[PDB]
Amino acid sequence: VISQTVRVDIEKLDNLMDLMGELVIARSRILETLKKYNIKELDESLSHLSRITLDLQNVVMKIRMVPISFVFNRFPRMVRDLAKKMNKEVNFIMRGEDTELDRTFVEEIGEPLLHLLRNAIDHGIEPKEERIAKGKPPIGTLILSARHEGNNVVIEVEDDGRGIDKEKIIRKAIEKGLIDESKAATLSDQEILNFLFVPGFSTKEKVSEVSGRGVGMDVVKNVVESLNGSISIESEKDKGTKVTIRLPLT
Amino acid sequence: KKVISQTVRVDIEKLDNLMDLMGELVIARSRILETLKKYNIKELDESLSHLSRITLDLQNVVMKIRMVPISFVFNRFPRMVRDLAKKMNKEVNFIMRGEDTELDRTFVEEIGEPLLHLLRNAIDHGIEPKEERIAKGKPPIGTLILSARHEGNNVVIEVEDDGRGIDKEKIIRKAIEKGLIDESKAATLSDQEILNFLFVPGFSTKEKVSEVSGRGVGMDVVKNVVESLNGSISIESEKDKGTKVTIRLPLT
Ligand SMILES: Nc1ncnc2c1ncn2[C@@H]1O[C@H](COP(=O)(O)OP(=O)(O)CP(=O)(O)O)[C@@H](O)[C@H]1O
Ligand SMILES: Nc1ncnc2c1ncn2[C@@H]1O[C@H](COP(=O)(O)OP(=O)(O)O)[C@@H](O)[C@H]1O
Repeated sequence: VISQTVRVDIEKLDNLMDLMGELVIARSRILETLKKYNIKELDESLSHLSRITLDLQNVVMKIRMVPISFVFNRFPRMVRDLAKKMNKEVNFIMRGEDTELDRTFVEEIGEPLLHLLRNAIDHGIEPKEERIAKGKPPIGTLILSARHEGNNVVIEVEDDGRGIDKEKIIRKAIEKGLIDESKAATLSDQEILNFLFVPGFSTKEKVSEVSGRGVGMDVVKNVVESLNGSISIESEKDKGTKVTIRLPLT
Repeated sequence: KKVISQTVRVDIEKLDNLMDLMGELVIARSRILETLKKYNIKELDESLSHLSRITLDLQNVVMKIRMVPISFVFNRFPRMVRDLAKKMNKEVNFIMRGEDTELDRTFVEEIGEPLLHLLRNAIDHGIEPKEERIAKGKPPIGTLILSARHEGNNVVIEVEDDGRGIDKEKIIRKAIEKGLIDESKAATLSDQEILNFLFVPGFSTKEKVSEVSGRGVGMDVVKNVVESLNGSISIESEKDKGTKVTIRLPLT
């Protein structure tokens, strides 16, 4: 009878990934050197080596896999704290905590999600008294969801709050040389909302920028795109807002 | 700034797949050089040297992670002992030392039953009943000691009891009956040579040898398991002192 599986520490995985990278580099310089030769079974000897390195890396990536709980678990308290600090009442729900990602993806996607969450609590959800007056459920609900679907990983943040004012976006868009009135009426809903990812889409204020990349919504897309992922927004007045983030799953 | 997470853990099911692939990786290197012999191309060797450097460096730390302390088998022993000790009605004072000494995981589950066997031995044939024990002027309390430690590049596992010891003469005379040796040859035998008869496949038993199995319970298969890990096993037994079995396993 047997007792199972084993704990390691980062430094080893760190040391492992370093050599993995060096292995990739070395394999590439070999293929470049012998690229001039056209020998038949030399190709198969090289292709075999590549196949090994790939399958070797492919296993490493399966070790890299990590539950998104590492980040999600930090949230319910922060959402709780943010809610009362901003004088709001929110019912916060997490779904798909078990969904597993590459370790790199998880320790990147953390801050952008926290941002989107704060956005929902701050600008999204109306004060309780306003919700009751409009016929909406007294307490706003906030859903952070992560699912394995297709060959991608889909993370969604959804709220039933105010929603986003598209006209305010369009007017600001024209306010500083982006479009005019004519090419404004030709815009789909999503590409209107896509203005929010423009660097410093300004109703806010200038920022002096140190040590980082940026401050707000333009950074979310930046992080997502650094992971070769995708992002867009759905919203309409007095119904709610949903941000969808898709990440390539390997 | 980034966001912090924690430390991880993983299974061995694909951890052995690393070694398997990396063991298959060094093969892929040589196969290239060998196909570089047929057509004679030598200017690459600087790049193929790093591959050996990397694979080795890779091979080391890939296996350097799978070292786990020995308490993941040792801690299931003490009540696997006390229950069969009373099963044979004998008292055993079980003591484990060096439980925090570590070795490869793929070893510890294949070293498990052999260790259990040596323990089962020491209880049964090793430790004599208390009446016989107090009649032998020995302390009435039977003390069985399981031990593990670092020594050089090897891990030393020791199962030591204080029992009747092993009758070396019974071994010699049994060996003479089987025609392995005779009195002339037996007179020159060292204690190691004598005890090594216990590792002879059809020696220490009266029953199972010819057409029964390839798999049997005995000290013969215990040795095979040890050197299936490319290790070494040794026995030391003084008479009425006790029996001390030693297993040494490699590292790198
Ligand atoms: N869930 C949501 N519902 C309503 N409006 C939202 C929203 N998410 C963002 N917005 C709007 O988009 C504009 C910009 O968001 P951005 O993320 O760049 O701002 P911010 O960095 O100022 C967040 P904070 O309040 O956390 O400082 C907001 O100022 C708000 O008017
Ligand atoms: N710790 C020990 N003390 C005394 N005798 C032992 C010890 N271990 C093994 N022996 C002797 O070695 C013989 C072979 O044991 P083994 O090969 O394990 O199978 P079995 O225990 O079924 O005989 C036993 O008959 C026993 O007399």
